[PDB]
Amino acid sequence: MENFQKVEKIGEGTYGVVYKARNKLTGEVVALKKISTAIREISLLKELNHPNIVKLLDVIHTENKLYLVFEFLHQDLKKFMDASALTGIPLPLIKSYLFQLLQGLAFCHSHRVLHRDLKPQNLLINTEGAIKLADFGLARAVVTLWYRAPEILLGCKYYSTAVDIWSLGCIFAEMVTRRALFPGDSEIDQLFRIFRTLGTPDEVVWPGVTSMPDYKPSFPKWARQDFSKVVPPLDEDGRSLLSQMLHYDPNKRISAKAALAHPFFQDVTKPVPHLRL
Repeated sequence: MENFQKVEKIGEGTYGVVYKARNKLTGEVVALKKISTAIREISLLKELNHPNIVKLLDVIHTENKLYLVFEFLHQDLKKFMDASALTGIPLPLIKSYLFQLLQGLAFCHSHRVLHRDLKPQNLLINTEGAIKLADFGLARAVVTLWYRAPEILLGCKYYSTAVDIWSLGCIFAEMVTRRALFPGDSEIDQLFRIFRTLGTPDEVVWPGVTSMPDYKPSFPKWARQDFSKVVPPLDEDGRSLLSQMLHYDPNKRISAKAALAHPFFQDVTKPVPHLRL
């Protein structure tokens, strides 16, 4: 856009290209995403400001096009995990990232705003130890299924803030194990990977599940596995929190606020990562 010089293509998300760009009236370096209800929704997001949410600087509807101007961060968690693959992210850094993302979510959720599409590529990091949620509230306004809550996969139309806790729990496990927890390549393959690990859900563990739109009585019935086998060598506190974040019933699943009081975070700190830019 006339005021912005494109520097580099950062990504080609579901919603449009994202470029690193430089503003000319200010010299600021930004991320520029090229995309009336959508405009009004998007405008609401300009006010949803928190230190763990990527700042939306400006929303330009010009030439009948939509550009979102975000603060720029230098690395995403996907690339940081790929870079830490041989050693693993240190637990204290895992714990700090998790706590910070929970603070982000607790904030958004308290305003009834859901992310809906959390994934390592949408979690951005800086040199100061911060992690932030990117593309927040845009879903309202190949796609990876790996982080999708089971209520979404079973066709619930009116899903809740719990869907974000599910996604962050999947990311948490991935930080710890250095492998995606549920790497499905179709909706049914995503659902069956979840069932193979957590057991096929039923009315005992999830009241009303059998009435969900895409629920089928013919689903194979797998027994649950042990978290000690899912995320070794995470400690008992981490495994307890993880289990609560991956409850099938969205109403039993831990909230962001309650997760912040979990004993896992008794000793949380804010380390600085080793970042090569």
